[PDB]
Amino acid sequence: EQPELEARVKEIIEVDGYQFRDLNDNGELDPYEDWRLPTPERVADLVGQMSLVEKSGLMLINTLNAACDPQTGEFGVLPAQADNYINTQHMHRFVFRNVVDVRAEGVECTGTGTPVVSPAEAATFTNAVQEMSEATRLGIPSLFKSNARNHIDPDAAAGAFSAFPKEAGIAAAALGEQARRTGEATTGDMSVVADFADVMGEEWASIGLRGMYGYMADLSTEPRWYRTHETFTEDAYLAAEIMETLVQTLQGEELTDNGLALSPQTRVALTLKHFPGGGPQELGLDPHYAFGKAQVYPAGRFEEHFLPFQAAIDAGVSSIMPYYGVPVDVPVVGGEPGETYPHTGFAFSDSIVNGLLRDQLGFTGYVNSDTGIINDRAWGLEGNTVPERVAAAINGGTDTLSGFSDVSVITDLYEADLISEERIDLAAERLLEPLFDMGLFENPYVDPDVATATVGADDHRAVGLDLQRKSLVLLQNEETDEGPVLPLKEGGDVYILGDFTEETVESYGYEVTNGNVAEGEERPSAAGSDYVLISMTAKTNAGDYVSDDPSLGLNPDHGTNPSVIIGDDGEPLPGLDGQSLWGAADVCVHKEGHEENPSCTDNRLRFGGAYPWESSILDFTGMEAAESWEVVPSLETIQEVMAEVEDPSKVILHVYFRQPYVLDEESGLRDAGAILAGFGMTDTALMDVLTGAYAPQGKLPFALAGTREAIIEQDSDRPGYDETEDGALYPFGYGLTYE
Ligand SMILES: [Zn+2]
Ligand SMILES: [Zn+2]
Ligand SMILES: [Zn+2]
Ligand SMILES: [Zn+2]
Ligand SMILES: [Zn+2]
Ligand SMILES: [Zn+2]
Ligand SMILES: [Zn+2]
Ligand SMILES: [Zn+2]
Ligand SMILES: [Zn+2]
Ligand SMILES: [Zn+2]
Ligand SMILES: [Zn+2]
Ligand SMILES: [Zn+2]
Ligand SMILES: [Zn+2]
Repeated sequence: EQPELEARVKEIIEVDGYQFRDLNDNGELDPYEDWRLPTPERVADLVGQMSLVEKSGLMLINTLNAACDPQTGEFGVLPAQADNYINTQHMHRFVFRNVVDVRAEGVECTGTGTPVVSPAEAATFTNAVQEMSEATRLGIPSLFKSNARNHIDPDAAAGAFSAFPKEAGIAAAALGEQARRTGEATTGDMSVVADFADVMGEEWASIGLRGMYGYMADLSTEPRWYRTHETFTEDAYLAAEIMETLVQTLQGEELTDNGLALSPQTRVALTLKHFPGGGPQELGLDPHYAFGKAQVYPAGRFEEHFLPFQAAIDAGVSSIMPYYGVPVDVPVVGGEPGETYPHTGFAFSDSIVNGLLRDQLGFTGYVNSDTGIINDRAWGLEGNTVPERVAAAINGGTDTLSGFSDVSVITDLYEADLISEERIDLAAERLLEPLFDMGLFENPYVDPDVATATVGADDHRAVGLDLQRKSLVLLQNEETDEGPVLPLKEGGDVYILGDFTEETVESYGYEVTNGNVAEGEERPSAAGSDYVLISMTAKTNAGDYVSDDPSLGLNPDHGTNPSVIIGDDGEPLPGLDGQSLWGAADVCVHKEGHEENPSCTDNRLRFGGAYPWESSILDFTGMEAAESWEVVPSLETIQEVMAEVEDPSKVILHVYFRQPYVLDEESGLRDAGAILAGFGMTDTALMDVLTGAYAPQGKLPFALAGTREAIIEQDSDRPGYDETEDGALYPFGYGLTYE
């Protein structure tokens, strides 16, 4: 039963014949160093031994990236920041953001930016941090978190994390496999999600990356929200099933007496994101920005949106991250009638994070804040000081704060008696508990050579390729006089436009003319082609946005922000009276804080999204004409190319529905011979299905509209379009198949 032990600074101590690590270096087996004691008794013994700064340092989590020594020429070295974070801020949680991949020959360690690190180099970096954490007085280990890594970027061998379709494609593939085996498409064949999660957990754990910022349980019920690209589905029951499988596969199925799925077999502890559900954004605008503070619920579906989180809580998820949106007129769950959650950001609401999440939904783990939101994105708290903002989060129930690297911030709060020592301790118990249950006090190191053998292994990449082929959804397969168009015929001339690699397409045995020409040069005609292959999407370009510019945010010609958030002080929040200019909600204009010349929080729309006055343009014709949207390749070119072939049924459209884009009848895109929704796949996965080596089997995990009107006109918290006039062009569950 002796758990494997690894110490590279502290000494191994024996007692009762068994072995242990002396992380305190007292020479005695302190109870917290005893792996046989129950974990609540271990933490009780360790928190009793820590100073307030040490316990306050657990409430911080910040970026700690691998570094490169420009003279040593070695990658995977501790950066400067590590010593400060570990020994002075007493931090034990970090975000790992380096890309893991094999650098090309000629890559020199330019001391600038986050270097690309190989799997073995990441593992050595993570081990180094763990060793510094072992050198700490109480040698508490560290935990790294990361955003998702196993997904194809649809706008871009061993060594990198294995590549799967985007989250929505995982849902599409799961639905399609249930449909193939039972003819139905509702809650999905979670065997595909467990197969995905099994690759990720293996590769993540092998580099010492035992935590995640994710996955996202948010529902794609509002199509104008730019974050729909990171959601699995619009259907809460499918998402809840996905969240349950993710937790059971990435964390164990072994739940402790405290209800948390945490064992030494936990490969990745999850921090579910955007509780209680950031999907229903008003006008699709996102809370990262002052104009988009509001989350509205016209169909009364607030309970449906936290349903996925419930199933993950019930499965034993380790951590929860609250969003920064303001619930507007949401009936408090388990409360007297007429009561509405305070018009304050969830990240600051004691009633959501302690009441809804902990008391009503039963959550026993710890709560982890989001980044870049506590100091300058405290909605409902624009009048407050920055320390008051921080105390509202912590007393509201948030235990660790993301993007904070100065422990003096917490102790200044405790000194100013804004936060209690009892709180700093309750936080410490919740934050220390997973480090014990996951076995990190016994062995927090990983073997770097095994990382080379694991990250991107041949079988792992085969599973991702499998899911890519199964994630494609055939939306339209016109039947010619000759027969179906998509099972492509062997041989023929083929015109390509968009992100097709010409040689991989030639390699299937086709003569290919390449429509993708530089801007200046001339583009060959598509006349004569037997098939036209177009891979198309749309992106934002909002980087010019300035809130205080009279041309932009203060431009009356751009209309007014129709969103109204009435504060509990009874006066509207600045700029959110329903009658202000789009840039009026930003602090640099309202200036309702304790800083004289506050900087704008929305300028450049750094995080994504369109110009707010354009966030309802999701049809391709409109996007082509909009200022902050771009169709790629331009819809003008697509339409020329579709004219040059005298039959539009020779056009195959591969569309990446980053949001639920509208194939309007004006665009002509619905006259193509075939239309497919892709969520990220290699060119050979795509050509495999189009050529009939594999048949398409995936189903849409969110409905698609056919009218600009249905987009404006659907309920932000409701899935589908059935409540709209024009309705859904394609519903959830829709999937054609080669017959
Ligand atoms: Zn000891
Ligand atoms: Zn100190
Ligand atoms: Zn294993
Ligand atoms: Zn279930
Ligand atoms: Zn976030
Ligand atoms: Zn005091
Ligand atoms: Zn080894
Ligand atoms: Zn081993
Ligand atoms: Zn493997
Ligand atoms: Zn040829
Ligand atoms: Zn032209
Ligand atoms: Zn035709
Ligand atoms: Zn909706």
